[PDB]
Amino acid sequence: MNEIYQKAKHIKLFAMDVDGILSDGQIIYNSEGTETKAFYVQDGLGLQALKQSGIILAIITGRSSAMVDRRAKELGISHIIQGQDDKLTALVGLTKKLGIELSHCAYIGDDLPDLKAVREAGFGISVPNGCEQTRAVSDYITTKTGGNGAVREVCELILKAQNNFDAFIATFQ
Amino acid sequence: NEIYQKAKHIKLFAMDVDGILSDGQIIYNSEGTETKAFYVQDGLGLQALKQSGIILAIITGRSSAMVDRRAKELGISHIIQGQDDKLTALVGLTKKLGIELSHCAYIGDDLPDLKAVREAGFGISVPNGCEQTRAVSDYITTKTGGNGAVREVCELILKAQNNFDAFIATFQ
Amino acid sequence: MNEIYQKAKHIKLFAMDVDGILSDGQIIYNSEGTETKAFYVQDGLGLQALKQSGIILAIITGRSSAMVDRRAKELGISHIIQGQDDKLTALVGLTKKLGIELSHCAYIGDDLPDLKAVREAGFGISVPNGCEQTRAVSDYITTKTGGNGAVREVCELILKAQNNFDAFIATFQ
Amino acid sequence: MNEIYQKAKHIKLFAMDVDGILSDGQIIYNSEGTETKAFYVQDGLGLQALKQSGIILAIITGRSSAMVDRRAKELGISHIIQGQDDKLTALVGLTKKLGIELSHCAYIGDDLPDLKAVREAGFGISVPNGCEQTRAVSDYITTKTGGNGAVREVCELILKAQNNFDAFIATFQ
Ligand SMILES: [Mg+2]
Ligand SMILES: [Mg+2]
Ligand SMILES: [Mg+2]
Ligand SMILES: [Mg+2]
Repeated sequence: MNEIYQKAKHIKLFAMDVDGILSDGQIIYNSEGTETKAFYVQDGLGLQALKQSGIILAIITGRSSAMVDRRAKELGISHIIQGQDDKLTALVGLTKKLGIELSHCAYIGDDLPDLKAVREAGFGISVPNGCEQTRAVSDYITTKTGGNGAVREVCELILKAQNNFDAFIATFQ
Repeated sequence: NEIYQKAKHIKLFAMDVDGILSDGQIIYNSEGTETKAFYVQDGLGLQALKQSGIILAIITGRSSAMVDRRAKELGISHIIQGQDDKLTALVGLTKKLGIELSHCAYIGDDLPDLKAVREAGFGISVPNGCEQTRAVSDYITTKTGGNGAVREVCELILKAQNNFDAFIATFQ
Repeated sequence: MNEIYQKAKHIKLFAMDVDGILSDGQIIYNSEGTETKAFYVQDGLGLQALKQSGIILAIITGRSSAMVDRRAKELGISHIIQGQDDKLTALVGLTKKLGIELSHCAYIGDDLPDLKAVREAGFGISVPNGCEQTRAVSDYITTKTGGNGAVREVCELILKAQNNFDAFIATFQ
Repeated sequence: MNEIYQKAKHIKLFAMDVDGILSDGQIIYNSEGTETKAFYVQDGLGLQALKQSGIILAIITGRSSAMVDRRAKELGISHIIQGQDDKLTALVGLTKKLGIELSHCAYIGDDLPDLKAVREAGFGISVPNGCEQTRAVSDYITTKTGGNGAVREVCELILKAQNNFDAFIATFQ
């Protein structure tokens, strides 16, 4: 632990990849030209509690979709960078816009495009379903899988390492 | 006998939706539609609980036509949507049905479900559920949510009430 | 173990439950009131093969749906019985219509309403995902699960029992 | 795990089955006549990397749908054959239309229609969800299942055999 917690303690921004992280990775099409994407419910409460404890939420995704716009809005995710292959540059751009540093950003991804941003963020996360190279470069690997609570699990970890986890639990107790 | 005694006197069984009746997936498409999946074997269990005289209810923080439909075809008379404070709703039910909290079962999977699982006469959770709800529950299912969790529990309550073998005999 | 083949060798009618057998048990709804159901692709080739060796196929379900009609018609399943509580009566009513005895009927099912039909058919089949009572009265239980190959495997098993499997494989070699 | 690298060394075309390879083999229908098919995100980045290494791509499937077109175009798959059960016929047709030896063709599939093309290609591949006959005929079985990164797995494998794996990764480091 130790190193993980200090990295997580100084986080002001959590920035997410969509496919493989917020969803399990299925790109779903149908015979009328419609697209579908699945998200996990427990991820929703975790993100909410990070917003309310003071952390700014962001999405950086290489694909563009309405489903992502619809989920981000309802979740209180504030910055939505769609159609962006270069994750680092978007993350650096938010850092200058919000007036923080890479060291104050947490980043979670699952594939090669995320690699630099996971490497250069203060706290870089990946998932079991994530590829070999991106996992080698991360400060933490989740126990749960993309679209099955990987985000929630890291939400609770940042909350713990900020001694904010009990405030959150107690509102339901 | 710990679990069987708590369940022996259930007069109403009430349920969370997402994570319980579904595997907790929330599905959206590019034309503004939402989708939810349920498990067939749950329906049979729930219907069997109905027939023995147990009242059924749903209490969920989200809101959808899918939940109305499933509940209608399953004889679920109390459908409470857009409601995150599960314990107030359940107590609201308890009183207006003329029953007690000790005669209530409630199954749930996340923190909004905590207090209701704690205060319900028979509190239930699931493997996929979080640790704080689970620590507070009288029983945990082997099968996951949207995978027989509810059916398992339905069978549990019937056995407790001397009603399982007779339900089985209807299909023999 | 080998009592299994004598049962399988005189099958002229293979009748299937739908949910838990042709599907994994997911009943799917949406906000426009639509319903959806998933089928396994490999089950097709196996029902195609049983139909070719001269076996007549049937579906008995306590549930409606045009999805059943669509899948059934693409596999050439002639007899489709939907909205049926009592499967055993449906099955028997179907044997009288044909020149068939219960002994020449195979039937596969996952839950209690399938119990009598699985028990009285000459070759009753169930699945790892079926309830306990239905499994304890079947003559065979599949390795693969509903909507994941249960049907294909039992299709292969009957073909082997009727000396039609080896000829069937060969056509793809 | 050594015979595989030489077989793959000379591949100038990777051709693919759809159902059971690019998807998990679910065939999805709803009550408005709409068919749905699911794909895997990490496969795309695998395919475009191959295509960028100078390898032509192809699909050969027994079914027909708008989804396969939408996905194939999206991933730069130029040769798309639909409504064809003779996979070995179609592939040969492609090999001679493009002027390439069959020893240079890699082909992946899950079931019996695929078995001849798998066996006769310079690099035939199957997956764990696939049948026994087609598995026993393949040069390589994937660890990852159809619709869950099987295509991505082989994609990287071909790159490693061709000495383009390192250059592919560098672009994200
Ligand atoms: Mg991703
Ligand atoms: Mg829930
Ligand atoms: Mg069934
Ligand atoms: Mg196939």
